[PDB]
Amino acid sequence: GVNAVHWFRKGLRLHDNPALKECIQGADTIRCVYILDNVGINRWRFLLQCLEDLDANLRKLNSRLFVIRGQPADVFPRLFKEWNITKLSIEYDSEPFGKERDAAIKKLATEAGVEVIVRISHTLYDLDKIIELNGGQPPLTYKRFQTLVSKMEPLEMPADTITSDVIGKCMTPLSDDHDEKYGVPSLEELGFDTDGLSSAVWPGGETEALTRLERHLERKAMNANSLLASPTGLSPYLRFGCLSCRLFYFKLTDLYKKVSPPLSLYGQLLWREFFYTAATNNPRFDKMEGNPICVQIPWDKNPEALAKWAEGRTGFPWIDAIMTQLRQEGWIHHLARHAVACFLTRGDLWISWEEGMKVFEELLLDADWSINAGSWMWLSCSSFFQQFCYCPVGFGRRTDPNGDYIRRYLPVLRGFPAKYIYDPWNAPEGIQKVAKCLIGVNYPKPMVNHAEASRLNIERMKQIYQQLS
Ligand SMILES: O=C(Nc1ncnc2sc3c(c12)CCCC3)c1ccccc1Br
Repeated sequence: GVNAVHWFRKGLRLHDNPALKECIQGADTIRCVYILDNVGINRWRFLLQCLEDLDANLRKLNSRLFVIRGQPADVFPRLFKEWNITKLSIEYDSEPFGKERDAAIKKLATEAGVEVIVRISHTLYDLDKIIELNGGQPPLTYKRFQTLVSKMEPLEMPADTITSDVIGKCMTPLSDDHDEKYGVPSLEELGFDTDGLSSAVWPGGETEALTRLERHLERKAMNANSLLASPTGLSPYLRFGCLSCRLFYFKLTDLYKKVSPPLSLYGQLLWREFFYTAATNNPRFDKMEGNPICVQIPWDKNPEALAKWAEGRTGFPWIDAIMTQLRQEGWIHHLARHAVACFLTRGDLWISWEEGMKVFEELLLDADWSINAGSWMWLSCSSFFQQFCYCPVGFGRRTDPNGDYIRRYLPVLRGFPAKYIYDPWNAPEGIQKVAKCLIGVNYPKPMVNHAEASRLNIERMKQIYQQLS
């Protein structure tokens, strides 16, 4: 009869999944597949927990998740024959590399005779309609984007959650060896080293996401504490699709009327849509050269300075603590991202924003390709009509004067008083000795003179924008 596959990539959830809902209709069998292809261990652990949660939720419906390793263009032809498939569904991917992959798979599926169901559910709106309304090009200012959104039609209701009623007569063929053939692998099974690993600060999955949403909405009814990961934080769940942006939007509206909302209510989701809209028609969005919206800047090439930044060994505790929290947990505060991005690019190291993007792509759980690239251009003054220097000592000191953020992520500095915790090289030798941390030995000296470096770099950027004008 009619055998369907729903292909999970993003949208790792059973709620608000219109592609999966439409795939199930009229189908006699359904199989949900995830296909495993610069990704760090925290990202992999989050994804694997998403799949684990997906699998457990499908088992409640007497189904399972099918995890396959391979290239989709190799794998789907085999699957189409093995399972006699005539129906394939995906959530639409607006990002240019995902667009490219999906057009190839659609071609393969058509040749095989498989119909392809594509549904928008990872963004609030159809990005093509926003671009058409703005005249064929995405807006490069948030204000114009807000003007476009406010003209759009009201958001339709989120798709019905995949339940037993929705499934109807559809079923999943099961085998007793399913885990051996198609199980969700562990990190070690992928070859990752997990010896140092601690329990995840950000456990993946739709169940965690929906639990966090309820608690977030109840609570809603920077500062030193806000630097720490929040139990009600939602951005990794949005990036992976564990939490629908449309469901979040609808819950926010509901909360507002219980307590004509302004768009700033939806600012977290709208800012995400903005960068997705900017990226979708730009295949060079993640590059400087050949990118039509990116200012050409002669960035320095310095692998050693780049490695010090990436690994949190700059000798600036504020910067190093942030980069350490990012590496250990996969999330840092919005304003912390400003601090380290400025240090790497226009502020201190004059290193290309492309290098920062690569590091965040490995480490940052909530950093979608479109948002990561757009953000690094934004904060390096390379696009979005942006023309701007954070201080790598003062910024931390003002935000967490007692320095407990530093002591949490750089324990070698714990003995230092608050007076020197953000600039330990200024501490007298006796204080360094009773803290048992000599600067330049147990913790590195500052890699750059900030005042000299920032002053020169401000001049360089000013010359760039004088050349532009
Ligand atoms: O987290 C980031 N970016 C945002 N993520 C969500 N919402 C928003 S609004 C907004 C930004 C943003 C960044 C630029 C200013 C306005 C980020 C920052 C630096 C490097 C990579 C990333 Br992935």
